[PDB]
Amino acid sequence: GINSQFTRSGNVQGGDARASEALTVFTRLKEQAVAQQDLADDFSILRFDRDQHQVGWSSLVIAKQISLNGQPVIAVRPLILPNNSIELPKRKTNIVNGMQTDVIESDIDVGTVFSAQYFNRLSTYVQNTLGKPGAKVVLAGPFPIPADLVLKDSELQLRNLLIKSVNACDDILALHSGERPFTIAGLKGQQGETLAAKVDIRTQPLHDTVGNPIRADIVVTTQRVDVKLNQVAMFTNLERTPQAQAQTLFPNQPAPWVASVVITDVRNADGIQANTPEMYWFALSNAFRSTHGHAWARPFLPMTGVAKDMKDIGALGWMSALRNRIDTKAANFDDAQFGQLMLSQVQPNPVFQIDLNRMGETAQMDSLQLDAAGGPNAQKAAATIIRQINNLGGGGFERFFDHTTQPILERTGQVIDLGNWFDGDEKRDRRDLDNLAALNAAEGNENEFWGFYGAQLNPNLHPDLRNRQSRNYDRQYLGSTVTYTGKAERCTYNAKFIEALDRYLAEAGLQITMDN
Amino acid sequence: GDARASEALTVFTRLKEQAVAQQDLADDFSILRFDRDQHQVGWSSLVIAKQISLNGQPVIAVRPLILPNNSIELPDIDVGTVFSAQYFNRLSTYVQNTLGKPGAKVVLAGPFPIPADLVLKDSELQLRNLLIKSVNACDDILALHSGERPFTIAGLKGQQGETLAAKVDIRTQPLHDTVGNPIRADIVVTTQRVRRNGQQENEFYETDVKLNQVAMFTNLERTPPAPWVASVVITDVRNADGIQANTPEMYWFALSNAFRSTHGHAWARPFLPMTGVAKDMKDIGALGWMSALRNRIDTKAANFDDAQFGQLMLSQVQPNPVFQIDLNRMGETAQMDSLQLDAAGGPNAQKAAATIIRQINNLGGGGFERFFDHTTQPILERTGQVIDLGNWFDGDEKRDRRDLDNLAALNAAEGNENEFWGFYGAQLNPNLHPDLRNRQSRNYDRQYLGSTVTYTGKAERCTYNAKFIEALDRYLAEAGLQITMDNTSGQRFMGNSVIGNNMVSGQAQVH
Repeated sequence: GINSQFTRSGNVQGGDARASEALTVFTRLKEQAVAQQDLADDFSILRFDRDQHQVGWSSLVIAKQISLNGQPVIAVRPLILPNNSIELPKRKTNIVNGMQTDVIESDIDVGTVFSAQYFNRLSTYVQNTLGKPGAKVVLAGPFPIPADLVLKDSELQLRNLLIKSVNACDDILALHSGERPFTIAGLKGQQGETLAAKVDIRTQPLHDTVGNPIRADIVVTTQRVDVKLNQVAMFTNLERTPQAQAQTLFPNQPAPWVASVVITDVRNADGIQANTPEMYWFALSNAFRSTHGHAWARPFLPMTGVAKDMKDIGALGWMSALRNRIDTKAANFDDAQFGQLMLSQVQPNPVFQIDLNRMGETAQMDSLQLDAAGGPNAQKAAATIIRQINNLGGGGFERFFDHTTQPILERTGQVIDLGNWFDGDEKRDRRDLDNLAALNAAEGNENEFWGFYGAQLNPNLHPDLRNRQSRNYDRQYLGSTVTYTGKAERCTYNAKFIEALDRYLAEAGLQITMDN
Repeated sequence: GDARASEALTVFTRLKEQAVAQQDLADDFSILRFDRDQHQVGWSSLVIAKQISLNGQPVIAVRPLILPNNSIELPDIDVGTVFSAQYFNRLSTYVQNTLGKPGAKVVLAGPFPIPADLVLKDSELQLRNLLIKSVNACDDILALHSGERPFTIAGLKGQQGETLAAKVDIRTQPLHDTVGNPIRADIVVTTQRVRRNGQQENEFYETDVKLNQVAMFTNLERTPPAPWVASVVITDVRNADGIQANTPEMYWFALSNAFRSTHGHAWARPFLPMTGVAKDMKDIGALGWMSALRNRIDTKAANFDDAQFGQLMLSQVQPNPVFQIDLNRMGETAQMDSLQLDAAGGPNAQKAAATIIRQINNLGGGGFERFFDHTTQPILERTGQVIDLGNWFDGDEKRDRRDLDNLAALNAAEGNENEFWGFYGAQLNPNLHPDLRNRQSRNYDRQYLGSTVTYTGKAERCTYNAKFIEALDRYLAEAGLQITMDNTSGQRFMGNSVIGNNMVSGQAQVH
């Protein structure tokens, strides 16, 4: 280089600030926890400087270091530490318009940093540090640390994150060890303590293990008889089919909207500690129950005296045979008239989809879902998912349908970015923009709403341009204080998949009763 | 008595003790305390000493660290005025006798005044950065006054086939120098090398490729065509953190980089409204108050699109930007800005021109005399402005006092007359003593923005010669610097823009 050309008698800056603080606080928390017998000291925490290995983001790893069957095996869980001080170079793409060309520069998320080369470098680093070059390396699901967090004032959440990380490492190591899978037959016993569902509606968002908010309008949960089993949090979105609008301009001698349910959080119970595929599917089975009594339409019911311009059903007036916002806030806000309005505005059957996260708290399990919907490793993922479902059920799940005949889920080629925004006192998830809220904010102006919808969905537009337009529209609404954390891909389950999974669970034993 | 000097000495000795761990730098310097009590002198100081005896005759080098105080009488003298002539003479005597080696020279390696408002108890890393940069500059100046190979264009290649590139970034958060003082900067031009080896074994790794960055903003002056004339004021000229040596060639490379903004009208980008923000005092609509109609254009509305904006510019501001620069007498590059300040005109103007010509020619070796001489015309002219560096706090952060330009004053004071022109006159007038206009400018600064503003130092604005920068760029191009651009500035057709060239005015008038 040129710094060594002159050999000046001075060294400025270090190039690493947050990693040292994180290592110190993590060592302090580990020592405090092991002092009072909270965690076994068998596991170790390491450090991975970004400069010393030519990597984008410095991420510290958690390792268990337990062998198996006489051969060495290592299980590692990453923990990325993005830093605002260091800004890695952006990504440039070229778009041709007319005769001219333009360059769009887009920021680099945390998902794109965790490349295969990064995994290989971390694997070789941990192999060299732990002195077992022949060990087998597995991952329990990398999880970023949000940059807004302050290290000196995050005791409880950091301790909980460490505990969950070591639990996940132990769980993946045990799964490689091949324990006994938990079938539904274990739940049922001599006592007639049948399971139950207490679906509930929420307004304030749920919180991650760190503090990142995630939007959740309806939650479905499983109880015994004190004891909880599952909790699936998800909200409702509306989409417009091209044929419905066609039957509005050019009529002919259905409904103008379709209802979509987006699963966001699929975590198991707080009380339970282990995390296994059978837990994941037993929890996901509850994501279909919300359709009982059309309960998924509960958020669309008018709020108790609260305007909430991001959830006004009057936007349906802007897109209908009639015009103007519907004055639902009058004395005619009764639940019955809302019932006929829903009967004649949206179809009575929903569609299920999930914003699968490549770097969520269950990113290891979401990765299987992404591979099951496309890419080179597709058939093997289908075999794994079907065999996991069979192990859960214990019966002939292949009879209900064949994986090779119909796809498990479709990719749909959409990207949803996760973030948070500040309003009033409590922050909310970025994913509150939706389409109904955008239509309410636009208060008409067909062109603006159609442009926003195209910005979210356009097969003929470059993905980077679509992301930039979505970011611009996000900044336009709900203020200009949005902060982005990660990226997720939205994929829709096939109807037959759930329609057979719930039936198979019922055949194999489903002792749940709900009232609505 | 002077607790500030004592605490500064103690904290810097503690940093020295924690820095001799061999983890950085080397033990070759010393720290001296020149307080007001010892000598008949004003401000106190904490100076550095580094002794080198090339060809015998040891030459002691210093970089005074002025120590302003907020608990004693000021003598409204500023940091620049106190260090005029007697401060340096007393400091030279102090370093000559007490060091134990009488009969030495001094170089004044870029004196830097620390802000008085900062408390030193909880500012460890800023002071460590200041100390390391001070020692680095002190050694660097000795790398100049000894006889050494200067930086060249061929050094950019680094004995290999490496290519350079430049880019322009628009920011909102002001840049920060070594100390916590902020500098107004919304256009940063960064020049860095680009690896063309296939981009392998480093995915999304920044490495260290930044050569140098220049930070500048845009000011709108007025004339008695388009009335408003654009102006670009270069504020920060510091090079990238990867390099640790500050040499004249880096400075001239940065100045050459700073010109690469008129391409694509990049200086007009900060004037572009951004959707979703109504922060005011930066909107372009203020020019409407000075147009034929007395109204503000609905800038944030949907009717104001990119094509309409590109109209407002051709209709309103002349499309050629003049280049200004704020020379700092007590800044980061003070030892280098003194050359241009002297070349502005004075007793040493000819010597300054000769040495600056020699310095710029010792960069490419292509004969700068041919492209542009020095006796023919001056290089830069002072505009008479006494603009000064301060700090003002709002929204839970600090910002630089330069944020109040002409456009900001127009936005803040609305379409009213006799007060915007009053502000412009207080900024500069020939027919009045500059002290009164400086007081008026301070009053206006207290008026429009918050009264919590504090003042740190004094600078001097100057304007570069229009064709000198062009000659410099032509030199850099012919010497050989492959610099690549991109982007640059709805698209419905608006006039030919070329048919007006041929008017064939005047008929034949045949008898």
